[PDB]
Amino acid sequence: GARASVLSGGELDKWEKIRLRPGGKKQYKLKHIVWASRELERFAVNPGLLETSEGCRQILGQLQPSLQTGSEELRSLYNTIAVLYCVHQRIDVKDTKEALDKIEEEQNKSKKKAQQAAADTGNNSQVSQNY
Ligand SMILES: *C(=O)CCCCCCCCCCCCC
Repeated sequence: GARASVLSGGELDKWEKIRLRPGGKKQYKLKHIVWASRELERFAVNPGLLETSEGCRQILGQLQPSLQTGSEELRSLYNTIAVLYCVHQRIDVKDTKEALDKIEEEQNKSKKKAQQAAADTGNNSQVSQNY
């Protein structure tokens, strides 16, 4: 509308600090911040979510289970949005690889913690014999 893209200069310095490839030297550019935001609108997702780190958390979650269904276009997004969330959490990644994994690995740890409380609910009755 009247203004596109949030991340200001002071913040951009961090966005342009993230690499694109694992063993490459390419970095991120505004072009990507927009190329992604312009996708959310079509992905039934509000572009005002990328403004906050929390907003992205909800986005990646939706595209997560779609990483398989969606086409190559859905893959390029996850790799991008992943770099953003890290920038907002004051987290510095090494590239589009360490970034995506840094988020994918975090979901694996939460999965166990989410299905661990069930134990406290279940009946805990131990028993041991002796001579
Ligand atoms: C006019 O109303 C267009 C509104 C454009 C949406 C703002 C872009 C979202 C902020 C930047 C996205 C960050 C992705 C790395």
